[PDB]
Amino acid sequence: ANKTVVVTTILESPYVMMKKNHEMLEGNERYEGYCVDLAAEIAKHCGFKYKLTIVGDGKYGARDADTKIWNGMVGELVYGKADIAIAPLTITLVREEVIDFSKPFMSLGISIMIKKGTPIESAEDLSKQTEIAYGTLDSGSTKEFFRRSKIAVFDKMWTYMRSAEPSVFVRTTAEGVARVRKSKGKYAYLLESTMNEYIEQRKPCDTMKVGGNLDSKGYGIATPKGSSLGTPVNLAVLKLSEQGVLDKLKNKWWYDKGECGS
Ligand SMILES: CC(C)S(=O)(=O)NC[C@H](C)c1ccc(-c2ccc([C@@H](C)CNS(=O)(=O)C(C)C)cc2)cc1
Ligand SMILES: C=C(C)[C@H]1CN[C@H](C(=O)O)[C@H]1CC(=O)O
Repeated sequence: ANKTVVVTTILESPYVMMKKNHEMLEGNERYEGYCVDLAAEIAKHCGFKYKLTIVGDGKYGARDADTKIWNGMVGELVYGKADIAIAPLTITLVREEVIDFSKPFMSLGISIMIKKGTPIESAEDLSKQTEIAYGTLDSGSTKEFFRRSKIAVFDKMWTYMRSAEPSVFVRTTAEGVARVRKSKGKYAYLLESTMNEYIEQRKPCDTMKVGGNLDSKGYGIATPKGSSLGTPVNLAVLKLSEQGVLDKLKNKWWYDKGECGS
């Protein structure tokens, strides 16, 4: 018999956010955003009931080198705590080895956020100077990209970042953004282009994304390996793409009510 599907996700604007009047509400109704709408669409097209839950440890999914335990949403999937993850979860080799990803539902790449006026146009620009500090989230796919890169510029950047004092790493998107905004052009933040483009359209309208992306990848919906949900979820993602629903949802949550003009 069908059993209610436990969705693991995480608060990250505009993917999942607490409604302002969330306290008056209950269950799935508490939340709003791109991934909330997407979960509704997937569930509709797969014929399942579901429960949105916020990941306990606030993490996306990494493996501890010593203990080999997976944390975050990937962890919830691997250890049987959740049946599906619907979040801006980057498709990576290390994650795909232990869970299944759908086809991607959104494209992104690592990108550069600056406070307007910062004299930086590219990663190379960043790598060749020291006056403007720059960094990434303290863990996640961006940091791993830098840690593992053999590309000259990116190698030089990682070498700088891992040793910079005080730390150039941040714990949350909100923190990286606040640091850009409050550092008077002396901090640039390396983050996924999706969040970058989102932030650029929000007041106080004092940041921007500069240069091309450093890589090209996607977010995927994740299921435990061998789940019966894998195939229908994947097909649902293809369908939503082809029906224009993914485009409509990204417009809805990024641009339709952009706050920095046209
Ligand atoms: C991690 C990498 C292997 S990757 O991200 O999967 N691909 C790398 C390559 C550069 C790339 C990167 C991103 C995309 C890409 C293209 C489209 C989309 C959305 C809009 C729809 N995805 S879909 O699979 O094409 C669709 C028909 C459902 C999402 C991601 C396609 C290819
Ligand atoms: C917001 C976080 C911590 C997530 C979102 N996608 C990446 C991931 O799935 O690891 C992380 C961002 C990043 O690494 O820039």
